[PDB]
Amino acid sequence: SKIFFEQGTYQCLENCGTVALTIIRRGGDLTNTVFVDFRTEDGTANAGSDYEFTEGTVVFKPGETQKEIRVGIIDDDIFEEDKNFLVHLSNVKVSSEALACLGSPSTATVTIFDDDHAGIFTFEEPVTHVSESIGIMEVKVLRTSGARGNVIVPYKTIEGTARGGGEDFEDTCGELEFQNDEIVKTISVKVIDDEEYEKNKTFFLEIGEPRLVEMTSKEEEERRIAEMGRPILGEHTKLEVIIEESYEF
Ligand SMILES: [Ca+2]
Ligand SMILES: [Ca+2]
Ligand SMILES: [Ca+2]
Repeated sequence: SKIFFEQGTYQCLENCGTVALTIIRRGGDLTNTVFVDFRTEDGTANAGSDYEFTEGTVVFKPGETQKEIRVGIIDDDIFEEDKNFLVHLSNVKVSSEALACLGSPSTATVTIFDDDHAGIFTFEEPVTHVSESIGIMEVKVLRTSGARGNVIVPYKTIEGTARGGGEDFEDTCGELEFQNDEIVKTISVKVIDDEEYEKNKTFFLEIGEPRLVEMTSKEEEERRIAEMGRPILGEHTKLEVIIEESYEF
């Protein structure tokens, strides 16, 4: 009798390649032979660009309340904001081999989350404490908001009350190479033991501007939003390293 959409709202990723939506019959009749016509309407997302066209008929054989439809999701590499498109149910039968009914929701809203932000690069903490022991130390550099593309993130150590050159820490410079879909990377810095106490030895580890490696009204804002999917620095671009002393014994 009543036949409608499981979830009034769906969501997916642009690279999902496709998105499954489920339809149901509530009751008011048993079985069998009910089929529902579905089709996609455009929201802020358009067919042929953000997704694929999607119309067909769904057949209900006996003893079943669950059928799924699948809409193709078009993927490219151009950063976009979130966009939506609708899927409508219509023309219920009426086997004749009845009357209505629509049911609710007869339409679903699919949200396509984009996966082309080159990422925001940041340290996890503004300050870290480490003992003189432990020699080398691992420092994670994060890529958030997106993993798309090969990004190069430069870094270096800045001498504080703690001196480098082989006194307190061993100077380190270079650039981390973030592969596509890759998120985390560690920086190794050599902390050495002093025959000497001193106090609160502080030195810094900084990351520079990231950059990626080589190889109409709507279209304009579309290309402007695209320029916002480039690699940028995050909340913490500089790490202060405090060194704890002792414990002799
Ligand atoms: Ca898209
Ligand atoms: Ca994409
Ligand atoms: Ca895209």
